[PDB]
Amino acid sequence: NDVFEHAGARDVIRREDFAKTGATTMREVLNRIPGVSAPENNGTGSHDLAMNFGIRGLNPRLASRSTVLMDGIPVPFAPYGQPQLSLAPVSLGNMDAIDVVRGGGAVRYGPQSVGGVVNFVTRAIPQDFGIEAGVEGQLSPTSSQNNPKETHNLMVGGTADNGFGTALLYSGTRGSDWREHSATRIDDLMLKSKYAPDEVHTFNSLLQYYDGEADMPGGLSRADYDADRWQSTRPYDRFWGRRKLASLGYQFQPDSQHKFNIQGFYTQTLRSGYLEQGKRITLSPRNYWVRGIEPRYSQIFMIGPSAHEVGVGYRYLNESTHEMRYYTATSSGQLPSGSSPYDRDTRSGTEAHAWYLDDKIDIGNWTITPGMRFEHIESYQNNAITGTHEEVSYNAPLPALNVLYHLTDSWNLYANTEGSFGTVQYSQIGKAVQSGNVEPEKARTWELGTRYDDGALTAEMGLFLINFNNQYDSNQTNDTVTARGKTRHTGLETQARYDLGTLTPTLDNVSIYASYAYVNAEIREKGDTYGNLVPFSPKHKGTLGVDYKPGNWTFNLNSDFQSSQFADNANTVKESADGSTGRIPGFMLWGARVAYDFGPQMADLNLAFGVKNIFDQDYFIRSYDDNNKGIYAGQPRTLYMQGSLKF
Ligand SMILES: CCCCCCCCCCCC[N+](C)(C)[O-]
Ligand SMILES: CCCCCCCCCCCC[N+](C)(C)[O-]
Ligand SMILES: CCCCCCCCCCCC[N+](C)(C)[O-]
Ligand SMILES: CCCCCCCCCCCC[N+](C)(C)[O-]
Ligand SMILES: CCCCCCCCCCCC[N+](C)(C)[O-]
Ligand SMILES: CCCCCCCCCCCC[N+](C)(C)[O-]
Ligand SMILES: CCCCCCCCCCCC[N+](C)(C)[O-]
Ligand SMILES: CCCCCCCCCCCC[N+](C)(C)[O-]
Ligand SMILES: CCCCCCCCCCCC[N+](C)(C)[O-]
Ligand SMILES: CCCCCCCCCCCC[N+](C)(C)[O-]
Ligand SMILES: CCCCCCCCCCCC[N+](C)(C)[O-]
Ligand SMILES: CCCCCCCCCCCC[N+](C)(C)[O-]
Ligand SMILES: CCCCCCCCCCCC[N+](C)(C)[O-]
Ligand SMILES: CCCCCCCCCCCC[N+](C)(C)[O-]
Ligand SMILES: CCCCCCCCCCCC[N+](C)(C)[O-]
Ligand SMILES: CCCCCCCCCCCC[N+](C)(C)[O-]
Ligand SMILES: [Fe+3]
Ligand SMILES: [Fe+3]
Repeated sequence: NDVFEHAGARDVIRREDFAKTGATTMREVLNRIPGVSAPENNGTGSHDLAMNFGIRGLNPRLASRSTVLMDGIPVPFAPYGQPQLSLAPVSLGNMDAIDVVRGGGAVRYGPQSVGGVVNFVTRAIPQDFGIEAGVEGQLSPTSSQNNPKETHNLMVGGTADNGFGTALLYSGTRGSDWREHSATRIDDLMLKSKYAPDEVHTFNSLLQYYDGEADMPGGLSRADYDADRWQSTRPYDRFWGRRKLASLGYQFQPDSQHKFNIQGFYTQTLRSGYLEQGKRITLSPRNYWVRGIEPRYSQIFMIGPSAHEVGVGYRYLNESTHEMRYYTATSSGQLPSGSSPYDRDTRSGTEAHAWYLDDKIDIGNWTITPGMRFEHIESYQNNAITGTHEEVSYNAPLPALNVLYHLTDSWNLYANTEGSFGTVQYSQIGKAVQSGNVEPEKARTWELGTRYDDGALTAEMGLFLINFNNQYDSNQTNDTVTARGKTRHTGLETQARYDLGTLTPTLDNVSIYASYAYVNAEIREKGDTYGNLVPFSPKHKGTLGVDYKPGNWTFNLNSDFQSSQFADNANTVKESADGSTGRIPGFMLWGARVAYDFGPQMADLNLAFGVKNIFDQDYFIRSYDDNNKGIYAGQPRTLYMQGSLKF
């Protein structure tokens, strides 16, 4: 119930709720959260290794405006210098839950906090041995792509009587989606451990080996799209990479009033691939190394008629990179490789020191949590070809305050203001932008909401306001930084679920639920785009649906819907011939599912068949600045089957 007690916008979706929609990816689960926009694979991330998602209208491309973690470990192969998840070493099949925090935690978590912190919770180590396995297969009947897409997960673990536990988590993907040239292969292997010799000392560890490769469909011009919206006109495009992670943690807790925690992690990441760029085809190998140590201490003490849970923490993180780009002439058939001309050879790095200190105070029905995070960051960029060495160092004080008032025994009110900031990225240390120089990005967020729950009606609603000093794009075609200027994000986020049986035995076990968010993301920067709408930001988005669980059966019906959106800061309504620019329409989709549980006992065998986009409703999205810009056919009627086994 921590979320119910959270002084800010927050939503956690637990594993038992993934399957409801036949969600096989992270994106498909995040999309169902109010205020979260996780678009279909497109642009640089036109495949399943990357992750595209943004909240409250923040650029959703490569989830670069959010602090995304896994069990507290930074997922980005470069948390400060390049937050972009062209490669996302995470998998839905290994998580117990997905915790999204849009407001209320920009103190303990940073740095790219402006767009909420998303924490993926890894499956727990079996209390006393256990096995679980699942698999889904999808087919796109109307698509020309006949290769199916199957994903699978495996969990083998247990805990010895000596307090030692270890779980083997394995998630894998294979197949192609509804687009031609999208064959994928992902293998997510993790070794998780925990050793609690007694009840004061406890150790944990995480070892991961992620390896993947996927063909990228790419966008289509309008002519091609109309001709055959399934095809791919980007034959050379392909992405791949592997991540090796190691994390060791320790916890000392002598009593219920004192807790000390320290964690150290290390990640080595490699992500590259081929890509048609202009008249050249390129191979871009990029390697990253991350090291960080993070001790933190909390103490609970009572001063009079109030309890004070003071929290203090530090974090040292060090990252280094190395990126190169080999090339050939697209004119030739030849695909680039080692021992070909290269035109980019850089090595960047960052060393960050982050300090945070907060104090949760419970006084009567209140719970005030003043907080403070401060970060001193120093990054560099050594260009081996030009020979230049550029360095930057800045500080980021980030005050914050969270108040929560318990209206009643099952209804809260909240308000908060956190500070967030996006570091200056490597890809922009140069600083080639019309507004003078590039970054850092400072932003202040204000929220106000209420959360309600009573075992029959669970609902929530909240308002938000975010001011950003600036925001920079990418434009991969000409290697330049697209400014935009100050932007403001204001809106409302809400959702609810209700047990209709509470109204009549006729609808016993029938539950309805809806989620909605109004988002107004505007560009306040004085100029030519002043007043325009931030790109890829639907003013209206949400879901609705009804679950019916009679006996061992489970019937699900659901809908997704959203309004139109723009593709460029210029807010061009008229589509271009290459289909990269223009207005993107809204749409409403419908999906359904039927599932049965043979003897919940026995072997917890679960079976299920369903459909996505039942009415084969047509729609699309555009990639504006990426090298494979163009129209991307949205997902058409898709059939799928699921299987679950628990021992
Ligand atoms: C790799 C998984 C193979 C699954 C075999 C099942 C075929 C997928 C078709 C799902 C059936 C959907 N439904 C409701 C329309 O019948
Ligand atoms: C317990 C089953 C878990 C399967 C472990 C799968 C191996 C992961 C290693 C990736 C190697 C991929 N490959 C084909 C490129 O060699
Ligand atoms: C290859 C052996 C790994 C040795 C690297 C040295 C680790 C020193 C880092 C301290 C880790 C502290 N702790 C408990 C937070 O994990
Ligand atoms: C007894 C309290 C001391 C524990 C405080 C935790 C250590 C954090 C201090 C690290 C100092 C880092 N550095 C290089 C930036 O000075
Ligand atoms: C127990 C807290 C551990 C904090 C240790 C603080 C690390 C600061 C080390 C600065 C030296 C960095 N380096 C790699 C460039 O040598
Ligand atoms: C031994 C710990 C005492 C060191 C003070 C660090 C607490 C973290 C507070 C962050 C605010 C830092 N400051 C000075 C820039 O305001
Ligand atoms: C039986 C005594 C209960 C104590 C009631 C004390 C109320 C103090 C009001 C706290 C208001 C805090 N603030 C800044 C958020 O408005
Ligand atoms: C209203 C309660 C005060 C909360 C303490 C947090 C500091 C808020 C000050 C940030 C103002 C930022 N700015 C430039 C946008 O005006
Ligand atoms: C039935 C008794 C009515 C009690 C109303 C008292 C609630 C005080 C309202 C201030 C709470 C503000 N907020 C958003 C920070 O929680
Ligand atoms: C009484 C504190 C409750 C928090 C509600 C305060 C919202 C004030 C929002 C105005 C922020 C304006 N701005 C641009 C200067 O940041
Ligand atoms: C069906 C239960 C009726 C309970 C009567 C209590 C009314 C509480 C008001 C609901 C709170 C709604 N919400 C989302 C706006 O916070
Ligand atoms: C003048 C611009 C004002 C914009 C009005 C947009 C707010 C629409 C939000 C309605 C929320 C409805 N509800 C109950 C479903 O949450
Ligand atoms: C007394 C038994 C009659 C039950 C009343 C059935 C109405 C519940 C609605 C069925 C849910 C259908 N589905 C697949 C769309 O979720
Ligand atoms: C006046 C407020 C605007 C309300 C529009 C609400 C969003 C409904 C979702 C858009 C679905 C559009 N359509 C026809 C393509 O399905
Ligand atoms: C249109 C697809 C329908 C397939 C539904 C798949 C669920 C497996 C069938 C469960 C039958 C259970 N049993 C024992 C009650 O007959
Ligand atoms: C090296 C790749 C081999 C991966 C095999 C992974 C095992 C997952 C199998 C899921 C079994 C699902 N179920 C219920 C249908 O039996
Ligand atoms: Fe890129
Ligand atoms: Fe790039």
